[PDB]
Amino acid sequence: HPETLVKVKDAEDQLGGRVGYIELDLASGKILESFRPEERFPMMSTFKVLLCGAVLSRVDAGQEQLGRRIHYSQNDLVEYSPVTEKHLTDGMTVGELCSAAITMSDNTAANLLLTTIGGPKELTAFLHNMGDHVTRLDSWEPELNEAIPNDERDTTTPVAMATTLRKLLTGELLTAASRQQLIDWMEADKVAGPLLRSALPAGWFIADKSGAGERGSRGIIAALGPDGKPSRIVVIYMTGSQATMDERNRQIAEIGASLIKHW
Ligand SMILES: [Ca+2]
Repeated sequence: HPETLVKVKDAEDQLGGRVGYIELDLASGKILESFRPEERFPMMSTFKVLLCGAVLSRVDAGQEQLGRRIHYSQNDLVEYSPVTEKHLTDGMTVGELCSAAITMSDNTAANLLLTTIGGPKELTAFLHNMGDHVTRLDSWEPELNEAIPNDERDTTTPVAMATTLRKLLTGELLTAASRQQLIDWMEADKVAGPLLRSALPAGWFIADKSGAGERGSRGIIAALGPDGKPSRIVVIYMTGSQATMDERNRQIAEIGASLIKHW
């Protein structure tokens, strides 16, 4: 029931740490509402979307194919690889790898895709090449997750992430088929149910990616809107508190209810 900015500031009051929030109009790119928009937060697994953006960029350029099959071994597996650990004999295609990285937050799938483009510093270069000189990836999985403060490593700001997400989803940086593929993976997200999804009314569209980390970190990037079609981008990050997972999740779901009731 409180207005969205009030609820965001309330969430920070209750949790400690910092909460960062932006709501952007997808068609116009106008900032509709913000809180700590230019401050840095850890990205956590929300970078997996930007990673698959870079893959699809290579596909549109003729340097990659989504059906290319990648084989790997048990020695490649890292913590939290629920899809990739099931495909040791058959491997996965590049397209399956993006689906696993986005929809299940598979860490081996992300690492494998980062190998295809030459590592974290190459993802950062792709972002620079599209006009985002703020967001940076420095680490491989699973060692994003870990003790965060700060540095600037593996961080973005709400306005940078949102702007960069809008460029990927609606710009002419990717072909129409690649833009639709990226949004299809986000729509099929399986691991974000307690977050914005828990507040969404019947018949709304949502395409999202969540993140979680140490030092009270949690976040979500999402494109959503009524009647089957996305119309706004919403970015929420939090970090720096001693809050439990259940506490973090609840605050994001309450921010979500506010945003919906005041649409
Ligand atoms: Ca405050």
